[PDB]
Amino acid sequence: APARPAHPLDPLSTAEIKAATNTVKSYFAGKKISFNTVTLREPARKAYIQWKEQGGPLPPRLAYYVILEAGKPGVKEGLVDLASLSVIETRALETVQPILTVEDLCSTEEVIRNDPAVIEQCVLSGIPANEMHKVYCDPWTIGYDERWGTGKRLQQALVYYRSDEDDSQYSHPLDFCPIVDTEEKKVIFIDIPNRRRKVSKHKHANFYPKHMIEKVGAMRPEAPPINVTQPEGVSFKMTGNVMEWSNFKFHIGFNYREGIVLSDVSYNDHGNVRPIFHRISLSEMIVPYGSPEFPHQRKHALDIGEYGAGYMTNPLSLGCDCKGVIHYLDAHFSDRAGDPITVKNAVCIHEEDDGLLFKHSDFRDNFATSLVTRATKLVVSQIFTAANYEYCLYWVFMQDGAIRLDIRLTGILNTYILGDDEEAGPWGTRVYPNVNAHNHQHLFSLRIDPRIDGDGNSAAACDAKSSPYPLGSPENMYGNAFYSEKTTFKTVKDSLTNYESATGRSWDIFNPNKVNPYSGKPPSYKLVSTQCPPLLAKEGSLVAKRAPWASHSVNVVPYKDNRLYPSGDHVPQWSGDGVRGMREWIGDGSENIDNTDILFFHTFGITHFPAPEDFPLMPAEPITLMLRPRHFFTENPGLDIQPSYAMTTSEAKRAV
Amino acid sequence: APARPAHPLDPLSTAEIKAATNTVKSYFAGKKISFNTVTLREPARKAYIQWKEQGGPLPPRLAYYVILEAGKPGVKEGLVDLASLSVIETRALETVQPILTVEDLCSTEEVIRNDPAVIEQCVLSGIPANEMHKVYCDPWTIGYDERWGTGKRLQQALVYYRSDEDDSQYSHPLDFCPIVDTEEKKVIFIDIPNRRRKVSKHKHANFYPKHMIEKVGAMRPEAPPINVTQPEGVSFKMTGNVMEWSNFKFHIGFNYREGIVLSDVSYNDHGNVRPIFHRISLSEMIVPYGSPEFPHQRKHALDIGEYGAGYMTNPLSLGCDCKGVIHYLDAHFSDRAGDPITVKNAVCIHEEDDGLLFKHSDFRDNFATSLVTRATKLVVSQIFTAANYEYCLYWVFMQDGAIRLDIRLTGILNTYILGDDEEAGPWGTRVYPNVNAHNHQHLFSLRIDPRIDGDGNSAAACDAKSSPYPLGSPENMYGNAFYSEKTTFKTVKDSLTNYESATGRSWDIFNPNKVNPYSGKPPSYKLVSTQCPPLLAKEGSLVAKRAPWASHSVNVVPYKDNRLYPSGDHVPQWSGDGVRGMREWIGDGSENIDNTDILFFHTFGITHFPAPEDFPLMPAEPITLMLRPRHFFTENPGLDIQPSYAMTTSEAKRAV
Ligand SMILES: [Zn+2]
Ligand SMILES: [Zn+2]
Repeated sequence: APARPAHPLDPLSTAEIKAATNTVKSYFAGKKISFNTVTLREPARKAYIQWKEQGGPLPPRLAYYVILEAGKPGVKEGLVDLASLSVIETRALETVQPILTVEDLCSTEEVIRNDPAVIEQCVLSGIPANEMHKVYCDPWTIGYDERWGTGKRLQQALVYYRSDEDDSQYSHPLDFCPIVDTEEKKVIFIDIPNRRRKVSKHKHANFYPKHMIEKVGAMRPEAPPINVTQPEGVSFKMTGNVMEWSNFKFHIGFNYREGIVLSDVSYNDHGNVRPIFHRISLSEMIVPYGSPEFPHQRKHALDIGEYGAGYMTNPLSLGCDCKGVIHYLDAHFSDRAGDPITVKNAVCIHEEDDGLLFKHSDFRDNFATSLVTRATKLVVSQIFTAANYEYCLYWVFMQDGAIRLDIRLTGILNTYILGDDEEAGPWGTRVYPNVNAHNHQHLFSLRIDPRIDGDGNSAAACDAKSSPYPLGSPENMYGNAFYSEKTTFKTVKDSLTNYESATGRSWDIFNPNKVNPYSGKPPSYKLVSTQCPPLLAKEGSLVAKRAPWASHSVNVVPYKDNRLYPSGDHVPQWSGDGVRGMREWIGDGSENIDNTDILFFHTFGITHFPAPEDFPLMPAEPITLMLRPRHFFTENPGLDIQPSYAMTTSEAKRAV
Repeated sequence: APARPAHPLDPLSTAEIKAATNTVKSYFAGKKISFNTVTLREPARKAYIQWKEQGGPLPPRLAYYVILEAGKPGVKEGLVDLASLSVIETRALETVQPILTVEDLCSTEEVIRNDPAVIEQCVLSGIPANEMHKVYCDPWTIGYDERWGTGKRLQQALVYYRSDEDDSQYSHPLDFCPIVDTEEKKVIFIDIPNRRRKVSKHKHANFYPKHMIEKVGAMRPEAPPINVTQPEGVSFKMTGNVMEWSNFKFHIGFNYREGIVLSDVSYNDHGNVRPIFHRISLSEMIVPYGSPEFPHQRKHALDIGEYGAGYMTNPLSLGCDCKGVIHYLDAHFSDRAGDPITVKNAVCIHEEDDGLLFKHSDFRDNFATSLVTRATKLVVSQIFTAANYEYCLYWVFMQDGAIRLDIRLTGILNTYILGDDEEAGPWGTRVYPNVNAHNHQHLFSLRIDPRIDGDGNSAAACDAKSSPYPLGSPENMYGNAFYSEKTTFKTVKDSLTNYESATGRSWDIFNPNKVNPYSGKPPSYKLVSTQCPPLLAKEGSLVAKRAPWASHSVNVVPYKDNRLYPSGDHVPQWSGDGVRGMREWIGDGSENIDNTDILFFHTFGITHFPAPEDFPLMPAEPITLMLRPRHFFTENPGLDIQPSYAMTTSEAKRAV
């Protein structure tokens, strides 16, 4: 039996992973099985909390596994109790398909390169059979194809051409789409368009220095350096995966799917350690493309559920992605064979200056009376690559007690071929000759398990509204009166709400069992999110059905153990029909969500209309949302931070 | 005659100011006059452009002045031609009141302190007559009071109490509001509430270290330092007021009213110097409070037009407001006597790291193939104080060609007294015992004079929309189709539009006389603004009438010289009745704004619902909007920037 971790929420160590896989291999003795997922099965919320603050028993270390068996359809999943090295729970799901690992994907390219039918298509497209080594493809989930359901594990290959291995293939997509059987490693069908478009005869749109030197005249001269040094160390303190900074204390976890997982978040309010969130993370996402033409409906990847923000994460060291005195965390997964794999520097932690926290000067002595305090922020981040795109995720903690999620989208646009005399139409943009970048949205589902100042929470929408009384009335004589209308969700159905520019809507997550001694309102953390696009895909569409959580900016359901993934546990190839995930949690919409243990799922993101500026490599596009304490504290929580400058009125006078 | 400036758009030098005032004093020989405003009268748009790019004549240096004459009502304004030292234009406006200078304000406090009636009120409120030196007040424009119109120049004093000079008076407001005659320096009336509330007997809510040490236990220990050094200098180049950075070239101007004014903005697109904006700045603002009770309707200050972001600007040196290798600019105004006054380090310019500009790695060789380029941003900023509040303004230029306006709101909440058994009701929040922070909005009017890739521009609203075709139709089989609906404004009336969350609305400012050779769309800069609150004050209200521009997120009118200030040139005490400012520019809404010289006024800001966290000193609240190039360039404009890391596929292979 492997050693227990330091903390119940720590990810499975490599030893625990081996232990888990050995256990499963034994249980299925004499069966050819392969490992798709071996990850920590977190303790029940209750167990964790009791252990943490009621002297409760240590929760057992459990490992969740997903495997495939040669010749058997679908998958098998279960739990391994590491202490006793045994399978304690197991079941077979023959009509489902699992997340696609790098091994499942890193091999599709070679199979299409060697497929006679694919070769014939390349030849017809203008690439001779002896140049197949110049043909490339990004292996995608087939998403969903009614021609096969989950009856076969499939991938669809978006084909591209490289004139030279160092080229960026995206300026040269081919017009067809092979469909590959993941287990059989072979092409079973190829979607061929009615209107054929042969390879672009243009130069590739490249972005490395040597390419740029040839493209524009030369590179710009290296700019004078901007050095950031922390000579005396950092203010934060890492103890294992536990972080302590500016009164915040939380556990930094990580898994193959969600990537970073922040847990057991609390704030030390001058000795009174107050809980804020039990768990927070990105639980899923979907990038629905808007071209109605076949087979483009199959482009609506749920990167988190179908590839995994953990599995695709970039080793952060080299890129100079994290500037300053960094603290890194590695990630551990399992490979197909059940052996632990490690991706180094998967998460980086650092703190950086963030301008002014607050300031105020008295005009009376010409601002000689003044106090200025600079702000510093705690950043916990990762960068993962979903084939063409790169998602930079930054969890930010601030000195006023706010928590923010900043995402920067970069990488390369998904592209499809465009005929010389073809208009990108209303569905896409011609960002380069013969290149069509299709419209699409980038949507994310933020999962918040709150514990605002303790247990028993509620949620509400807050809308700014003018007084109902008219101009000239005794109640609103000059018609300037306005207030905040708070609608607290009593039932799940009440929470299904969207962002509203008309009222500057924001959402409150509060503890109705307490009151702020000054304001009289319950302590709360307010979600201030504005990049909340409506789901453009029609109701009842493929996209709307497989991502039921995306239809509303906010979804609030009662807490239940293991309610993590909004689009179900096994996303690839699910048609979206059925009661699972968010659709299951919502139920008939009648369960109570007022003053209980609740789960708050927020949908945010952007609607991406490509433009030449995004090609051939896109400048980082920002996305952000934040949670601010409101009525949580009785006053600015950062006033005990040493001002960077401070002069009292009496001091200014005596100073001459 | 004073020496000409280096650049036609430079602010009046101190010598030019003296010259202007001497000239005016002479013209009004034998009259007791005082100077309210002496500032640069910028050259006509045409003149400037012709001079700049057509070998046109140098525009004459002109100074705009506003003066008062003892015994005469209203003001007198005109122009002085500096070259010939003479008044070339002049007129009297007897029914208007001008912007309130620091001199006009710094004296009201003493007049109320010595007023018998005010003293009586203080005594009734619980402050003995011999402690008047402990009574303070923030001198405000009366805003607008139907009892006096513009017939008298008035101020209203928000009264406060300090138990000790080093206290922050805002925890102790008194219940009455004296009304002072600015020219006569005397109290002419006092608004007294029906329900009296005597001074708070609570301790002041203070925020200096000594106060905090007494309040909480002690200050936190100074955190390890975070040093930012630029050992080899900066990449930007300042030539007078002209800035050159990352291909951007623009003129940094500054005046008593708008504060920072960025002009003649262009981008060097590999030798092709392309115009973007002719002028950009904050042209006005309004902070309407939402308590209907008298006399709170008078709280809707237009800080820019009634006090001036220039006049109230903070000398940036000391506070450690600008971190790193800074470049400063001083500001020059005139005092009542016509002598030049200087506020040092009014504007600071610096560049700082801004994370990743872009990145992409190829999963094929496990991300060994990768390119990462860090971003650096150019920041031009100022901080001004409007009595209780501080506004931090940051004009940001980025390496992808985007321009952004970041504002951080800090300082102190406006407060009114609250009775022991009085509820802050729906109009405010009790942020401290006996303290009521009224609801209110912070609204700004961004003024953009575009020249997108040249002359002749248009504007349009862009809305994301689902295909009108239904799910299951040949046109939209799977119902995922969506596009961008562009409504280009033909007439002024068409432009009166608001932000719409339902369509993720954004606005385009484009040049309809050109096309992007790849996308086929006109080059443009897209306004991406989301903090666009609707004006809560009722239609026909005091607030709605004096700030006609605030009713819509966007206002587009034809260009005319001297169309700067949306609420008129002389804002204090204007009732809002009349055809001036934006109401005049809009006219009957029928003038053409399609492919001409246009002016784009954007309303953005926040709706502030106070909470204890904001008191006694508020943590900086963010506000931002940006203008991105879309179809302006033919590809990512920052690709010729040296990557901070780059490894080619062929390089990765040979690297072993
Ligand atoms: Zn995109
Ligand atoms: Zn405010």
